[PDB]
Amino acid sequence: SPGIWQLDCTHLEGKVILVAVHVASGYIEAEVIPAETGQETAYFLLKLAGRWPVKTVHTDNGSNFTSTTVKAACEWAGIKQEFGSNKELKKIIGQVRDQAEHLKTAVQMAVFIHNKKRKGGIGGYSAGERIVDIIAT
Amino acid sequence: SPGIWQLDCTHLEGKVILVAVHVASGYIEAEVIPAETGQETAYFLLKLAGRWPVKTVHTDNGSNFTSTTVKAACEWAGIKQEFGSNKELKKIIGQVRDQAEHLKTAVQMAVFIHNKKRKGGIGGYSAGERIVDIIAT
Ligand SMILES: Cc1ccc2oc(C#Cc3cccc(C(=O)O)c3)c(CC(=O)O)c2c1
Ligand SMILES: Cc1ccc2oc(C#Cc3cccc(C(=O)O)c3)c(CC(=O)O)c2c1
Repeated sequence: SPGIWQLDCTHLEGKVILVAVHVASGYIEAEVIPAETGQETAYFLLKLAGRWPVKTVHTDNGSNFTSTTVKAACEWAGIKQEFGSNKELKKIIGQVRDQAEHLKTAVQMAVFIHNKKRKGGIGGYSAGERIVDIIAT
Repeated sequence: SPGIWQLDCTHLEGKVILVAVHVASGYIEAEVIPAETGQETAYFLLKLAGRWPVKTVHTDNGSNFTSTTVKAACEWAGIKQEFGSNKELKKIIGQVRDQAEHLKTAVQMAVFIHNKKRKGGIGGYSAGERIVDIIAT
C-alpha cells in the first residue's frame, strides 16, 4: 500500500542508525541518534509523516511499544504501529566513510546513493522515483 | 522547474530555523540548528537532495557562499547555489507550541500541517501532494 513503512535499527562505530524503508519502493530515510531513545524515534517519525503518507509502521520487536512519546507521535500524526537485507547501506557507508568527518554524513551519503541509483546500475526507476510514482497514483 | 528550492533562516526562542521551500509546490522542510553553522546547512542540504530532486538552491544573502562544507555538499550532490511570507509557519508554531516540550518538535508539527493541509481548508492539493505531482511529471 502507499503508506506502509518498516522501521529497524542498525549499529556502526558504537552509534545507532534509525532506518525507515517504504516497503513498496525500497526508498529509505535514516538518522544517527545519540542513544536508542523514544523521543528521537518519535521525532524521526513525525518528520517522516510530514514528508510522505505514513499510515502503518511495522517493527520486529517490543522497543517501540514501550515509549510514551512514540505513542503520542503515532496518535498526533495518525500512524498505526503494527508488530511484524537493506544493509547494503553499510557497504555504501564504507565506500564513502572517508569522504566525511562524521558518521551521520556518511549515512546520508549512503541514503542519497541508495535512493538515487538504478537497480543493477542501468534503466527504469530508482527507489526515490518509485516512491513519488507510487504516491502520485 | 522541478528541482528549484529557496533556502532562508528564521528565529524563535533564541534558536535558528533552517527552511527549504520547493518554490513551485510550497512544500517545506525545516530544522532547528544549534547555531547558524555551515556544517549543519551542508548536512540539511545533503538530506534534502537525497529525498527530492534539488538542482538549484536560491538564497538572499552571502552567508551560504562562505562555508567550505556547504560548497563541498553542493558539489557532492550536484546542487547549484544561486544568489537571489512563508512565516505563517510561526503562526502554526504558536498553535502547537504547548503540545510539545521542544521547539524542534513544534517546528516539525508546523511543517507537517503546512505540507498536509489544503489551501483555505478545502479542495485540490496540499503542498506535499503538489511536490510529488510535479516530480511524477
Ligand atoms: C507528539 C509528539 C510527536 C513527536 C515528538 O518528537 C519529540 C522529540 C524529540 C527530540 C529529538 C532529538 C533530541 C532531543 C533532545 O532534547 O536532545 C529531543 C517529542 C517530545 C516533545 O517535544 O514534547 C514529540 C511529540
Ligand atoms: C560533502 C559533505 C556533504 C554534507 C555534509 O554534512 C556535514 C555535516 C555535519 C553536521 C551536522 C550536525 C551536527 C554536527 C556536529 O558535529 O555536531 C555536524 C559534512 C561534514 C563532514 O562530515 O565531513 C558534509 C560534507
